[PDB]
Amino acid sequence: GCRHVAIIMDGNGRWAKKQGKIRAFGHKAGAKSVRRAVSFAANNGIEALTLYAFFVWALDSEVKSLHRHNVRLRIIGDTSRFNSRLQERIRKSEALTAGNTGLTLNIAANYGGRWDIVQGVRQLAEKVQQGNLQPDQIDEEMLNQHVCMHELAPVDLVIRTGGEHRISNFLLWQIAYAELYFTDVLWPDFDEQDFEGALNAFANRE
Amino acid sequence: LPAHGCRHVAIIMDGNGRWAKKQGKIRAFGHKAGAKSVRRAVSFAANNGIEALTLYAFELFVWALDSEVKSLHRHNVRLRIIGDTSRFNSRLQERIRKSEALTAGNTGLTLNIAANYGGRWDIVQGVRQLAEKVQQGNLQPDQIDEEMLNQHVCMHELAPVDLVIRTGGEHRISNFLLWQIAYAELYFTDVLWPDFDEQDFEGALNAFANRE
Repeated sequence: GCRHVAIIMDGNGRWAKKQGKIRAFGHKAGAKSVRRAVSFAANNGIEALTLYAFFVWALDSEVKSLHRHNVRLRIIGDTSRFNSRLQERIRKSEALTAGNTGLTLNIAANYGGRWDIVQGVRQLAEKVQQGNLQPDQIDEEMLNQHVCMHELAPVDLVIRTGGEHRISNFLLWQIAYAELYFTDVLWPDFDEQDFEGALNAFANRE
Repeated sequence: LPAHGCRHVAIIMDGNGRWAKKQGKIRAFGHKAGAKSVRRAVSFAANNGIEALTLYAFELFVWALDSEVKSLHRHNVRLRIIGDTSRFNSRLQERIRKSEALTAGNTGLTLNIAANYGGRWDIVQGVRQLAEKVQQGNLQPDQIDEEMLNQHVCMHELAPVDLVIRTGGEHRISNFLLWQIAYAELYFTDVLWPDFDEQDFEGALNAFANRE
């Protein structure tokens, strides 16, 4: 009954080094593993897939395919300091797919869980400053409404590949009740079997 | 300073109910065994250089506060209650006040007991404090950053949480610490809280040391 999976994709670098290859080769294999995880999620009725790299062209090449697959693409994180061209391509890719009803694919870029919260806080603070909001009126529901992804199903499952047992300032507010699944498998090795293994762990919690 | 490199440990103490059920006893017996395991873990932490231990109990809190406080004070433990205590009757609130004041000067372990606590709530009360200052005119919206919000959430004056331990088999935070665990090692063991002892605790610390 897994609706929203988030994944910390760790291990690209150690994978390259184990293969006796340069760091870039690990990334090439990482992108493959992303494609395969995105397909797996859409094929298995998962509503949202949120990915954290722990892109310049990765966007422009892959977007039309995602669109045709009825995938809704979103970038979460601080894109404000990205160059204005890349910001505009992100913007276009988002608007192109915004009406799609299949898998929502969130890519975290220059994202942090504390930053995420702070952005919502600044918004509420702005409302307070202009008299439209009393301090004592602020509650979890309200703050929940201006942290990223508040319009999607709650994060059910966090997967972290690569062996570390940490959130590392990924989603924080959102993972309050999420199943947390850690595997030593390196991200480029992470396949459909590993993904399903994580999904069952969620299943066997309940 | 200590070799395991762990300053602040937080524990979700789960499994009292299952423990009791395994032995054909009602829940209250698991709670009794669990209290014993709290004392044992407080002692272990104090004797192993840990600066702060933070416990999440996953009206009975009343009894505990009474009997345990004197023992804590005599072990030079500094007791703090984190969580929404405004809801409590003015007399339980009072016992909390006195317990804190009595042990505030203590230089050993700082023991934080989470009562009516939630991670999101913790964040929200910090945001209200900032909203207050905004409304007063003292604070500008765009001056709010992470470091500032950090200074308004529970336990900001103590070392960051290095290690979260959850006993009892589940692999989730359950709205325990959220802001504060951004960088913490997360350690899950199947051991039920009443059975969780010094070697289990030592095992978790060693795992933290080795995975750093």
